[PDB]
Amino acid sequence: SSQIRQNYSTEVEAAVNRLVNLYLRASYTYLSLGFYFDRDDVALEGVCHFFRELAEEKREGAERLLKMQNQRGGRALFQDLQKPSQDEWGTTLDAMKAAIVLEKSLNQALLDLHALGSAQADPHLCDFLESHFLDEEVKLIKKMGDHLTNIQRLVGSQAGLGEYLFERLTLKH
Amino acid sequence: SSQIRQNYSTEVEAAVNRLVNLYLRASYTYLSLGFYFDRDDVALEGVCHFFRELAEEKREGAERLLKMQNQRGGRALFQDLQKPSQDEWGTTLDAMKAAIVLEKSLNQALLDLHALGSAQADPHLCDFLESHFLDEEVKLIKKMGDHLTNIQRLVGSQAGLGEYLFERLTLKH
Amino acid sequence: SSQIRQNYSTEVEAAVNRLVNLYLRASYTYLSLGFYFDRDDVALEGVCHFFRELAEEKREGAERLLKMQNQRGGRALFQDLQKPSQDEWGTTLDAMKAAIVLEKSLNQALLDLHALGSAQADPHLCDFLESHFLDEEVKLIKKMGDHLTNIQRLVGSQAGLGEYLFERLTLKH
Amino acid sequence: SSQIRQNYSTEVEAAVNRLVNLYLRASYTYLSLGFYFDRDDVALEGVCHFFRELAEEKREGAERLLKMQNQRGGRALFQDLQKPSQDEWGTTLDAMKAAIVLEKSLNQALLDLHALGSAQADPHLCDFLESHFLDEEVKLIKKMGDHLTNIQRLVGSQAGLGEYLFERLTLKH
Ligand SMILES: Cc1ccc(C(C)C)cc1
Ligand SMILES: Cc1ccc(C(C)C)cc1
Ligand SMILES: Cc1ccc(C(C)C)cc1
Ligand SMILES: Cc1ccc(C(C)C)cc1
Ligand SMILES: [Ru+3]
Ligand SMILES: [Ru+3]
Ligand SMILES: [Ru+3]
Ligand SMILES: [Ru+3]
Ligand SMILES: [Ru+3]
Ligand SMILES: [Ru+3]
Ligand SMILES: [Ru+3]
Ligand SMILES: [Ru+3]
Ligand SMILES: [Ru+3]
Ligand SMILES: [Ru+3]
Ligand SMILES: [Ru+3]
Ligand SMILES: [Ru+3]
Repeated sequence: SSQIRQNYSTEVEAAVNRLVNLYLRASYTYLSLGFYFDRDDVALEGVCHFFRELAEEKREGAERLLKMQNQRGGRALFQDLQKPSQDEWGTTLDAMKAAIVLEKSLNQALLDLHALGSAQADPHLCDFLESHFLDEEVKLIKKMGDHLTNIQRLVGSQAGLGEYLFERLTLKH
Repeated sequence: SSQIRQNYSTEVEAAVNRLVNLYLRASYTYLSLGFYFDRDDVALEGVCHFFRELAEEKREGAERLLKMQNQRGGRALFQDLQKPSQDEWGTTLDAMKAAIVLEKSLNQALLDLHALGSAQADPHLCDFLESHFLDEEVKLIKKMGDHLTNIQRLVGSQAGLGEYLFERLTLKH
Repeated sequence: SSQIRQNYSTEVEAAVNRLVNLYLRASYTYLSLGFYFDRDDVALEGVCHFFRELAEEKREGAERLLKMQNQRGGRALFQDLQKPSQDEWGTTLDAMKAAIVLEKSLNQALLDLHALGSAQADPHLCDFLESHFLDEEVKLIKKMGDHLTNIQRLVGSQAGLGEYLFERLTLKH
Repeated sequence: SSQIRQNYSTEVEAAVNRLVNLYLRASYTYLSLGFYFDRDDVALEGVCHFFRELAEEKREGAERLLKMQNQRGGRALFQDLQKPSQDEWGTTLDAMKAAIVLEKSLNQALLDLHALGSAQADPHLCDFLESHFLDEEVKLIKKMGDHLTNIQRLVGSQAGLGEYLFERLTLKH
């Protein structure tokens, strides 16, 4: 059973399992994005790398949530990971827009869980998401917004040229 | 416009701009305090340094707030910085009392903003001020209270002697 | 009072206090410029950094002037810092033009003070501004003129592309 | 004779020789001050050291002036060094007041020489005193003013105690 569970509602436990699924789905979406930019007919290494980095970050988030679930005496329950929404992701601009939409959705889910935990009187969950999730999301979304603005400025006139330059001069390590 | 703003009210955005102005005004007040203690007819180096340190700390606080404003998709709006309340600051005791009053006012403004963000359901702002502002203020106010007590104990009898000794033995690096 | 003041007119003392206010206002303007280029819908890091660097340089200038004021036995008097002339600063070209106008105004104020000190027979002030101010201004204005020329050359045709390239290849550290 | 003299008036040459004599006399005064504070019935090591430091600084100033005299093709002419104005120098307060009076007199002599060189159209002399003399004097006079203020604050009530504390906590290395 559990010998440790204290002040941890079934509602929060369920919400945490949903958040795990959302973070893993986000990770899977970023894996698809990464390999799309690795196609020989796409071939934007900086972009591929940006998304592969995010795949790992999202997986790490899911893992931290699962660790927290066990620390509180809750029980992890996994669901299917739905395949990403697209098989082909278009331009770097299209991809960055999809990424922002995805991150905003995770952020909203975190805000929904915080509003649950506060309604459940759960201070620990509240300082857990605080912390390794809400702040990280804000910073990442700002970075993505900065990127979108730069990508948009570079769309001429000459979209191909701009796409190459962004990958070379902003993204590539 | 902004492509990133999420769960960030116009009320909080305005409050953050006000807090920026308050921190910069505090920085300006500490600049005035610092140079006052640098006067040849005042000449208390430890005291000058204590206040110049605080001028930089307050400026840094304003800058962190401005960074947060942009991270959330809010827009910085600057107002005039009102000149400090005094041109001459009296004794080290007078100056330390004015500093405590000033810090208490910043702290109260932070508490007012936290009470706004909670009423706005904004967990990120709440863990932003938590964090790099509320705890810092508490520690600084305690230090100032400790200093005031020591300064007061040293006021004889022989105020000049006590003022010199505090600067030499507590404040001076 | 002062026990040290020698060959230091009330007119020069007042002029120095005005110059302090001008340098601090310039610092505040550069702070506004810096955070504008940090907006998610502007997002030009090299430009943000260029202006934040200048904010610190101008503050440092004000501080050197205040130190000199006390060394001569004059008394610092602070005035309000007027908010910057704009809330939004347009393009990198607009911003660099505003910066040049601002620096030229500081330079003119330094030239006005030198012409005062010479009319006051004050050699020390004359070799103080010589020195840490006039030469610095000339070098900075030349750098800004160089930047403006490069920015202008890059305005096509394709203004977005040129703005990105200047930030990436000239400004960004 | 000289094969190098250019734009160097007999009036400036004479003024430089007078300044040499003034700096050497100041050095001699500081030597007397230093050894007075070394008396077994005075015994203030920090004070003795402060003045012995100044004796060396003033001698170094005289030497720089003599070097400049030869660089310009002028001819050094030495006069008697008048013995210092006092044989006993009283308290640290009395001594610091005498030192400030002495430095102000050197500064005034430098200002008189600058006003000569400008009336002689001598830019080199003007940037020579600028430079290794006028700025040094301003800084030293400020330091002395700071010291006087601290000494005065310490005169109770209990003059002996204050004199000891200043020597221990401000002056002594
Ligand atoms: C942040 C980060 C992640 C992965 C790498 C690889 C390319 C070594 C570099 C930086
Ligand atoms: C905390 C602090 C800040 C500034 C200094 C300067 C004097 C080096 C030292 C310590
Ligand atoms: C000149 C200068 C000023 C600041 C920095 C930061 C980015 C380290 C670098 C260079
Ligand atoms: C500035 C100075 C001059 C002399 C000494 C001696 C005591 C070593 C130390 C410092
Ligand atoms: Ru790859
Ligand atoms: Ru990487
Ligand atoms: Ru919370
Ligand atoms: Ru100081
Ligand atoms: Ru310090
Ligand atoms: Ru809170
Ligand atoms: Ru930045
Ligand atoms: Ru830099
Ligand atoms: Ru000049
Ligand atoms: Ru000795
Ligand atoms: Ru020494
Ligand atoms: Ru001159």
